[PDB]
Amino acid sequence: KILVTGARGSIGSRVAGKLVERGLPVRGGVRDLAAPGLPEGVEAVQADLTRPETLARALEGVDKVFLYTVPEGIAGFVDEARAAGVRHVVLLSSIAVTWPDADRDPIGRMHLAVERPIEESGLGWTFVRPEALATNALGWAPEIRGGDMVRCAYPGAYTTPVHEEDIADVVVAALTTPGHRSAAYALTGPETLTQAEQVALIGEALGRAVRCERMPEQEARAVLEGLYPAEVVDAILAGQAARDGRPAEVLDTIRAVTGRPARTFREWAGDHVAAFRP
Repeated sequence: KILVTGARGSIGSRVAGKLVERGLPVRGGVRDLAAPGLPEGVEAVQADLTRPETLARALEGVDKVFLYTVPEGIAGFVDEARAAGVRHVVLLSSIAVTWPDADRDPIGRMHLAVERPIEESGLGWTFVRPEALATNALGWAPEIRGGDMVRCAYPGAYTTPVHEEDIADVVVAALTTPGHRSAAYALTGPETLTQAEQVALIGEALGRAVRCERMPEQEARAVLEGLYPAEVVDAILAGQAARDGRPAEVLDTIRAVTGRPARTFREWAGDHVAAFRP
Protein backbone atom coordinates (compact mmCIF):
# COMPACT_ATOMS: atom_id res chain seq x y z
CA LYS A 1 0.00 0.00 0.00
CA ILE A 2 1.03 3.57 -0.78
CA LEU A 3 -0.37 6.58 1.10
CA VAL A 4 -0.58 9.73 -1.00
CA THR A 5 -1.14 12.69 1.31
CA GLY A 6 -2.95 15.66 -0.26
CA ALA A 7 -4.52 13.35 -2.83
CA ARG A 8 -7.01 16.04 -3.94
CA GLY A 9 -4.13 18.43 -4.76
CA SER A 10 -2.50 19.34 -8.06
CA ILE A 11 0.43 16.95 -7.59
CA GLY A 12 -1.06 14.38 -5.20
CA SER A 13 -4.11 13.71 -7.40
CA ARG A 14 -1.83 12.90 -10.36
CA VAL A 15 0.50 10.73 -8.28
CA ALA A 16 -2.45 8.70 -6.91
CA GLY A 17 -3.98 8.27 -10.38
CA LYS A 18 -0.73 7.11 -11.96
CA LEU A 19 -0.21 4.61 -9.11
CA VAL A 20 -3.72 3.17 -9.55
CA GLU A 21 -2.99 2.94 -13.33
CA ARG A 22 -0.04 0.66 -12.40
CA GLY A 23 -2.39 -1.58 -10.34
CA LEU A 24 -1.03 -0.59 -6.94
CA PRO A 25 -3.18 -0.23 -3.81
CA VAL A 26 -3.43 3.48 -3.03
CA ARG A 27 -4.72 5.39 -0.01
CA GLY A 28 -5.57 9.06 -0.62
CA GLY A 29 -5.32 11.60 2.22
CA VAL A 30 -8.39 13.91 2.23
CA ARG A 31 -9.95 16.62 4.39
CA ASP A 32 -13.38 14.90 4.47
CA LEU A 33 -14.54 11.31 3.77
CA ALA A 34 -18.00 12.43 2.55
CA ALA A 35 -16.25 14.04 -0.48
CA PRO A 36 -13.64 12.52 -1.27
CA GLY A 37 -12.96 14.01 -4.77
CA LEU A 38 -10.26 11.46 -5.72
CA PRO A 39 -9.39 9.22 -8.71
CA GLU A 40 -11.18 5.88 -9.14
CA GLY A 41 -9.59 3.08 -7.08
CA VAL A 42 -8.02 5.36 -4.40
CA GLU A 43 -9.23 4.61 -0.83
CA ALA A 44 -10.03 7.94 0.90
CA VAL A 45 -8.50 8.40 4.40
CA GLN A 46 -8.04 11.22 6.93
CA ALA A 47 -4.27 11.89 7.22
CA ASP A 48 -4.13 14.99 9.34
CA LEU A 49 -0.58 15.64 10.62
CA THR A 50 -2.07 17.83 13.42
CA ARG A 51 -3.93 14.69 14.69
CA PRO A 52 -1.31 11.90 14.73
CA GLU A 53 -3.89 9.30 15.80
CA THR A 54 -5.47 9.76 12.31
CA LEU A 55 -2.00 9.19 10.86
CA ALA A 56 -1.64 5.90 12.77
CA ARG A 57 -4.82 4.56 11.19
CA ALA A 58 -3.86 6.01 7.76
CA LEU A 59 -0.47 4.26 7.88
CA GLU A 60 -1.79 0.79 8.87
CA GLY A 61 -0.27 -1.73 6.43
CA VAL A 62 1.33 1.10 4.37
CA ASP A 63 4.68 0.42 2.72
CA LYS A 64 5.42 3.85 1.22
CA VAL A 65 4.20 7.43 1.67
CA PHE A 66 4.18 10.47 -0.59
CA LEU A 67 4.31 13.42 1.81
CA TYR A 68 3.85 17.20 1.15
CA THR A 69 5.84 19.55 3.52
CA VAL A 70 3.33 20.12 6.34
CA PRO A 71 3.91 23.31 8.35
CA GLU A 72 3.22 21.30 11.54
CA GLY A 73 3.59 17.73 12.78
CA ILE A 74 6.61 16.13 11.05
CA ALA A 75 7.91 14.57 14.35
CA GLY A 76 4.50 12.94 14.88
CA PHE A 77 4.58 11.62 11.29
CA VAL A 78 8.06 10.13 11.73
CA ASP A 79 6.91 8.41 14.94
CA GLU A 80 3.82 6.82 13.37
CA ALA A 81 5.62 5.91 10.14
CA ARG A 82 8.31 4.05 12.13
CA ALA A 83 5.73 2.28 14.30
CA ALA A 84 3.63 1.26 11.26
CA GLY A 85 6.70 -0.17 9.44
CA VAL A 86 6.79 2.32 6.57
CA ARG A 87 9.92 1.67 4.50
CA HIS A 88 10.05 4.61 2.07
CA VAL A 89 8.91 8.25 2.33
CA VAL A 90 8.99 10.47 -0.74
CA LEU A 91 8.88 14.11 0.37
CA LEU A 92 7.87 17.09 -1.75
CA SER A 93 10.33 19.71 -0.57
CA SER A 94 11.91 22.74 -2.27
CA ILE A 95 15.01 23.68 -4.25
CA ALA A 96 15.46 26.54 -1.68
CA VAL A 97 17.18 24.03 0.63
CA THR A 98 20.06 23.71 -1.89
CA TRP A 99 20.83 27.45 -2.10
CA PRO A 100 23.64 29.13 -0.08
CA ASP A 101 22.70 30.15 3.50
CA ALA A 102 19.36 28.30 3.26
CA ASP A 103 19.24 28.61 7.10
CA ARG A 104 19.16 32.40 6.69
CA ASP A 105 16.01 32.07 4.49
CA PRO A 106 12.48 31.37 5.88
CA ILE A 107 11.34 29.14 2.96
CA GLY A 108 14.65 27.24 3.08
CA ARG A 109 14.39 26.82 6.86
CA MET A 110 10.80 25.61 6.65
CA HIS A 111 11.71 22.81 4.22
CA LEU A 112 14.94 21.87 6.02
CA ALA A 113 12.87 21.41 9.22
CA VAL A 114 10.88 18.67 7.40
CA GLU A 115 13.84 17.08 5.53
CA ARG A 116 16.10 16.78 8.58
CA PRO A 117 13.74 14.75 10.80
CA ILE A 118 13.09 12.32 7.90
CA GLU A 119 16.82 12.21 7.12
CA GLU A 120 17.65 11.40 10.77
CA SER A 121 14.77 8.89 11.25
CA GLY A 122 16.13 5.67 9.74
CA LEU A 123 13.27 5.59 7.23
CA GLY A 124 14.12 5.16 3.55
CA TRP A 125 13.68 8.49 1.78
CA THR A 126 13.69 10.40 -1.46
CA PHE A 127 13.49 14.23 -1.57
CA VAL A 128 11.88 15.99 -4.51
CA ARG A 129 12.97 19.64 -4.56
CA PRO A 130 11.24 21.69 -7.28
CA GLU A 131 11.81 25.29 -8.14
CA ALA A 132 8.73 27.52 -8.84
CA LEU A 133 5.54 25.64 -9.64
CA ALA A 134 4.08 26.38 -13.11
CA THR A 135 0.69 26.37 -11.34
CA ASN A 136 1.58 29.69 -9.64
CA ALA A 137 0.56 31.24 -12.99
CA LEU A 138 -3.07 30.31 -12.17
CA GLY A 139 -2.87 33.30 -9.82
CA TRP A 140 -2.99 35.51 -12.93
CA ALA A 141 -6.13 33.75 -14.30
CA PRO A 142 -8.68 36.26 -12.94
CA GLU A 143 -6.63 39.16 -14.39
CA ILE A 144 -5.97 37.48 -17.77
CA ARG A 145 -9.63 36.41 -18.21
CA GLY A 146 -10.78 40.05 -18.42
CA GLY A 147 -7.78 41.77 -20.03
CA ASP A 148 -4.95 41.94 -22.51
CA MET A 149 -2.62 42.96 -19.63
CA VAL A 150 -0.99 41.58 -16.47
CA ARG A 151 0.46 44.33 -14.25
CA CYS A 152 3.25 43.40 -11.83
CA ALA A 153 6.14 44.84 -9.85
CA TYR A 154 8.85 42.89 -11.64
CA PRO A 155 7.99 41.73 -15.18
CA GLY A 156 11.70 40.94 -15.65
CA ALA A 157 11.94 38.58 -12.64
CA TYR A 158 13.03 35.07 -13.63
CA THR A 159 11.90 31.68 -12.41
CA THR A 160 12.31 28.22 -14.00
CA PRO A 161 8.71 26.97 -13.69
CA VAL A 162 8.09 23.23 -13.38
CA HIS A 163 5.03 21.42 -14.73
CA GLU A 164 3.07 19.55 -11.98
CA GLU A 165 2.92 16.45 -14.17
CA ASP A 166 6.75 16.29 -14.22
CA ILE A 167 6.82 16.47 -10.44
CA ALA A 168 4.20 13.72 -10.30
CA ASP A 169 6.22 11.56 -12.74
CA VAL A 170 9.38 11.96 -10.58
CA VAL A 171 7.44 11.06 -7.43
CA VAL A 172 5.93 8.02 -9.15
CA ALA A 173 9.41 6.98 -10.32
CA ALA A 174 10.77 7.36 -6.79
CA LEU A 175 7.92 5.16 -5.42
CA THR A 176 7.94 2.35 -8.03
CA THR A 177 11.41 2.01 -9.61
CA PRO A 178 14.93 1.36 -8.26
CA GLY A 179 17.83 3.74 -7.62
CA HIS A 180 16.04 6.59 -5.74
CA ARG A 181 16.68 5.73 -2.03
CA SER A 182 18.62 8.60 -0.33
CA ALA A 183 18.40 10.65 -3.55
CA ALA A 184 17.47 14.31 -3.46
CA TYR A 185 16.31 15.65 -6.83
CA ALA A 186 16.41 19.38 -7.70
CA LEU A 187 13.72 19.89 -10.34
CA THR A 188 13.42 22.82 -12.68
CA GLY A 189 11.52 23.33 -15.84
CA PRO A 190 13.45 23.26 -19.11
CA GLU A 191 13.67 27.06 -19.48
CA THR A 192 14.24 30.03 -17.16
CA LEU A 193 11.54 32.60 -17.98
CA THR A 194 10.58 36.12 -16.88
CA GLN A 195 7.11 36.81 -15.56
CA ALA A 196 6.49 38.77 -18.77
CA GLU A 197 7.63 35.79 -20.88
CA GLN A 198 5.25 33.49 -18.99
CA VAL A 199 2.31 35.87 -19.46
CA ALA A 200 3.05 36.01 -23.22
CA LEU A 201 3.12 32.19 -23.37
CA ILE A 202 -0.38 32.06 -21.78
CA GLY A 203 -1.41 34.55 -24.48
CA GLU A 204 -0.12 32.12 -27.12
CA ALA A 205 -2.18 29.22 -25.69
CA LEU A 206 -5.24 31.52 -25.78
CA GLY A 207 -4.38 32.71 -29.30
CA ARG A 208 -4.16 36.41 -28.34
CA ALA A 209 -1.54 38.89 -27.09
CA VAL A 210 -1.35 39.38 -23.33
CA ARG A 211 1.13 42.06 -22.33
CA CYS A 212 2.95 42.40 -19.03
CA GLU A 213 3.65 45.95 -17.84
CA ARG A 214 5.48 47.31 -14.81
CA MET A 215 3.39 48.75 -11.98
CA PRO A 216 4.97 50.92 -9.23
CA GLU A 217 6.13 48.82 -6.27
CA GLN A 218 3.86 50.55 -3.69
CA GLU A 219 0.79 49.83 -5.87
CA ALA A 220 1.96 46.24 -6.18
CA ARG A 221 2.53 46.07 -2.42
CA ALA A 222 -1.02 47.38 -1.70
CA VAL A 223 -2.66 44.73 -3.94
CA LEU A 224 -0.44 41.98 -2.54
CA GLU A 225 -1.58 43.05 0.93
CA GLY A 226 -5.06 42.15 -0.39
CA LEU A 227 -3.76 38.55 -0.56
CA TYR A 228 -0.99 38.27 2.08
CA PRO A 229 0.30 39.47 5.49
CA ALA A 230 2.43 42.64 5.14
CA GLU A 231 5.55 40.67 6.25
CA VAL A 232 5.07 38.07 3.53
CA VAL A 233 4.41 40.80 0.90
CA ASP A 234 7.76 42.33 1.85
CA ALA A 235 9.51 38.97 1.32
CA ILE A 236 7.77 38.35 -2.00
CA LEU A 237 8.85 41.74 -3.36
CA ALA A 238 12.44 41.29 -2.09
CA GLY A 239 12.70 37.89 -3.83
CA GLN A 240 11.34 39.31 -7.09
CA ALA A 241 13.69 42.32 -7.00
CA ALA A 242 16.65 39.93 -6.49
CA ARG A 243 15.52 37.74 -9.46
CA ASP A 244 14.86 40.81 -11.67
CA GLY A 245 17.12 40.38 -14.73
CA ARG A 246 18.76 37.27 -13.14
CA PRO A 247 18.27 34.03 -15.11
CA ALA A 248 17.70 31.15 -12.73
CA GLU A 249 19.48 27.83 -13.01
CA VAL A 250 18.15 25.17 -15.39
CA LEU A 251 18.72 21.56 -14.35
CA ASP A 252 18.53 18.33 -16.37
CA THR A 253 17.10 16.32 -13.46
CA ILE A 254 13.59 15.59 -14.82
CA ARG A 255 15.01 14.16 -18.08
CA ALA A 256 17.71 12.32 -16.12
CA VAL A 257 15.12 10.66 -13.81
CA THR A 258 12.24 10.03 -16.25
CA GLY A 259 14.09 9.68 -19.55
CA ARG A 260 11.62 12.13 -21.20
CA PRO A 261 12.10 15.85 -21.88
CA ALA A 262 10.74 18.18 -19.13
CA ARG A 263 7.41 19.78 -20.04
CA THR A 264 7.66 23.40 -21.18
CA PHE A 265 5.70 26.29 -19.73
CA ARG A 266 4.22 26.65 -23.25
CA GLU A 267 2.92 23.07 -22.78
CA TRP A 268 1.72 23.88 -19.27
CA ALA A 269 -0.18 26.93 -20.56
CA GLY A 270 -1.89 24.82 -23.23
CA ASP A 271 -2.79 22.09 -20.69
CA HIS A 272 -4.37 24.78 -18.44
CA VAL A 273 -5.78 27.09 -21.13
CA ALA A 274 -9.38 26.65 -19.84
CA ALA A 275 -8.50 28.45 -16.59
CA PHE A 276 -7.58 31.59 -18.56
CA ARG A 277 -10.75 32.10 -20.65
CA PRO A 278 -14.57 32.28 -20.01
